[PDB]
Amino acid sequence: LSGWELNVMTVDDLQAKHQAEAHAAIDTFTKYLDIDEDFATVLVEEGFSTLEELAYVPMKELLEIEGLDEPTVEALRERAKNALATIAQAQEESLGDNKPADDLLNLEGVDRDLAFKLAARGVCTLEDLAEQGIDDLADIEGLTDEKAGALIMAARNICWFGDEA
Repeated sequence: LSGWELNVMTVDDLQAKHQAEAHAAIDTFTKYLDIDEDFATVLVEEGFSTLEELAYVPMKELLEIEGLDEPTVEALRERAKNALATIAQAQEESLGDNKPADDLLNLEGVDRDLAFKLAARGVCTLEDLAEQGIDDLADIEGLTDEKAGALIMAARNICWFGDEA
C-alpha cells in the first residue's frame, strides 16, 4: 500500500526507533577521538551514524563542534576510512549468502567456481544433494548435463549408497 519496505521487528527495546537509536551508537565511534578522550562526543543533530555519505562534506557546517583541531579532523578521516573498510566487509559478507565450507569443496571434480554455482543454486549441505535431480542441477555456467549427472551419482554414492556418517 505504501510501495516501500515496512519493518516492525523490535518489541520492547529500540521501540521508538528514532530516539533510542539517536544516542546509542558507541559501537560505531568506539575509536573516534583517539588523540584524547576529554575532547568531545559524536552529535545527534548531524547524526554521525551514516558513515557512507559523510566521507565527503564541506567545512561549512563542521564549525559548530567545539575543539576542532587538525588531529581531530585527521582522526575523523581515519575513522571514516575504517568505517568504509568495515562496511565493505559487511557487504562482502552479506551479499554472498553461500559460504562453501570444507565439506563442499572436498567433492572430486569441483573448483571454486562450480562450488559457488552449486551453492547459489540453493543447496549448501552434503546430505541434501541426493534429492536434487538432473534437471534441477542443470543450467549451470560451465557444467555439462552428463557431468552434472555423474557428479550426482558420485554424491549419492558417497552419502547414500556408501551408508556412512
